[PDB]
This record gives sequence, structure tokens and C-alpha cells, in this order.
Amino acid sequence: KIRPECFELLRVLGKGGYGKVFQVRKVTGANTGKIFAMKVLKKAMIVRNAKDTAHTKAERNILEEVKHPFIVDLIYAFQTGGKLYLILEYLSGGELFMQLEREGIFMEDTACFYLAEISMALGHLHQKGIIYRDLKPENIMLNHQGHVKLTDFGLCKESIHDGTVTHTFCGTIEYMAPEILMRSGHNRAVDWWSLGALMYDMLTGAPPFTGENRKKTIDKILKCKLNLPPYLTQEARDLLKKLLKRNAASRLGAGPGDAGEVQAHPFFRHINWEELLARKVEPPFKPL
Ligand SMILES: C[C@H]1CCc2nc3ccccc3c(C(=O)O[C@@H](C)C(=O)Nc3ccc(S(N)(=O)=O)cc3)c2C1
Ligand SMILES: [Zn+2]
Repeated sequence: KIRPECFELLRVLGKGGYGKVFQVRKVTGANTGKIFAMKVLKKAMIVRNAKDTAHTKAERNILEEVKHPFIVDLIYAFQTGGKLYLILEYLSGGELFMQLEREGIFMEDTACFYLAEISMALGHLHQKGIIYRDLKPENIMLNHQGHVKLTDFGLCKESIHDGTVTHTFCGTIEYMAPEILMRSGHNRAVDWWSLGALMYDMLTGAPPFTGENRKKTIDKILKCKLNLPPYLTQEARDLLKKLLKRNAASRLGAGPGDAGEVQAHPFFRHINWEELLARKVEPPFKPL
């Protein structure tokens, strides 16, 4: 039986309205000294709300079922009378957000690497019927080697919330597909839109539809009038056009082929998917 006492707390990694994440090491037994991130949620913050409760369960079920290098690993999960615990792998490589800040613009080959790894994560989730929605730089962490890990499948991580009913829009909404902001119904095609907004951000320095404020930004995303700057490679331009389509069903990846359709695009012509998935490819950025 794994218990909170099995872990020594080393620092606070983050906190919000529902709980905290601690860095921990295992105190005794197997992997005595192995470092983890420990997410601790307060049941009382959650159990009163049918939505947040379902959301919580969904997180654990997803992270329990997922077995994939480019998605954050769930090692143990247990609960006490008042708290839910998730022992996760610790991601030392920080945020991809912190990488875009330094670089400003990624070189094509660097963007291509990350977009490729993310696409395999998305393919993994989608064949499981899971829709990410929240693809954005703050959500993409790196492990110690420098590979991608998708995070944030659970309760809202923000300190400032949008409205009093939902947490769907609390983050930046710059990478979110128009049909979600439209509430016109959506499916896995939103992740391929988001992949495009992220790709655009990597290669231009800012997401494709940003305005002076939030309302102006939403208006731009909805209007969806894409201007591709002339310095983008022919391959990136072509992929960006096909990802950032307002009509969901027309997006690359929206087809029955999903991630395979996107991975087959010339923008990824140099990618060896077998060696990428097996983490044999050297990352452009190396934290340690
Ligand atoms: C998920 C782990 C995985 C490894 C990791 N590894 C980290 C390594 C270094 C620094 C932070 C790490 C975090 C981390 O804590 O991420 C932040 C952004 C975070 O999770 N904030 C947060 C979490 C929960 C809540 S809530 N809903 O309880 O109120 C609010 C804010 C992490 C996070
Ligand atoms: Zn929120």
C-alpha cells in the first residue's frame, strides 16, 4: 500500500484552487530516492461539483490508460479521507513555452521535431477516443533528455478564472479551435487546428490570430483569415494552410487517417517515426 508518508517533499512545483504539486523522492523500498512530481488534490474542493468530480476521474482514467513516451506518466494513484494523490513523472526540462521565449522563432528543423513528437501523442490519444483541446506551449513540457510530454488532462491550473460556470476557457485561447469558441460541436479535429496554431507560433514568433485584447483575439480566431508570412518554407506554408482551416472536416488529420494523414505531409519528410517514438532522435534542446 502506497501512502503519502512514502514520499519526502522537496519543493512546491505549483498550486491552484484545487490543490498543489510537490517535487518528492521515495523514502524507502524500490527506487529509494527516485524523484517524482506529486499532485495533491483536496476532495472538498472537488466533491461538491459534479463537473469537477467527473473531470478529476477522467484525468486519472486517461493517465492510467495512456502508455506513451510523449505523454506524462502516472506511476501511482491513491487517496486519503480528504485528498487525492497522483504520483507522476517529474519533468525537469521545463515548458516548451520557456523555449519559444528564448528562441523567439524556432528553426524549421527544431519546430518539425517537436510538432512530430506531439503528433504521435495526439494520435495515441485520438485512437483511444480522447481529445486534447488544450494544446498550447505552457502545456507542453520536456523531460530531462528534452523530449515532449503533454500534460494538463485534469482540473484548471489557472489562478484567474473566466466566468463562474466553466474552466474550458481559463487559459490563453490563442491555440483553441474556432468551433470550440463557437460552441458548435467539435471532435478530434480541434487538436489538428491547435497543432497548426502552435506551429505558426513556433515559426513566426506569435500565434496566428492574436489581438490587443481577448475579445479581439476571439474575433480573429472566429474570422479565421490566415496570413502566411513569405519567409515560411513551401512545406510549412502548405501544412499551415491545411491545419488552420475553419471548416473542421477540411483539416488535415480530420480524415479517417487522423495523425497518419498529418505525419505523411512533406513538412515531416525527414522524420523517422520508428526512431522518433523510440526516442532515438536527438532533441534540439537539452535541459541538462
Ligand atoms: C502535472 C505535473 C507533472 C510534472 C511536473 N513537473 C514540473 C517540473 C518543474 C516545475 C513544475 C512542474 C510541474 C508543475 O507543477 O506544473 C505546473 C504548471 C502545475 O502543475 N500547476 C498546477 C497544478 C495543479 C493545480 S490544481 N488543479 O490542483 O489547483 C494548479 C496548478 C509538473 C506538473
Ligand atoms: Zn479556471
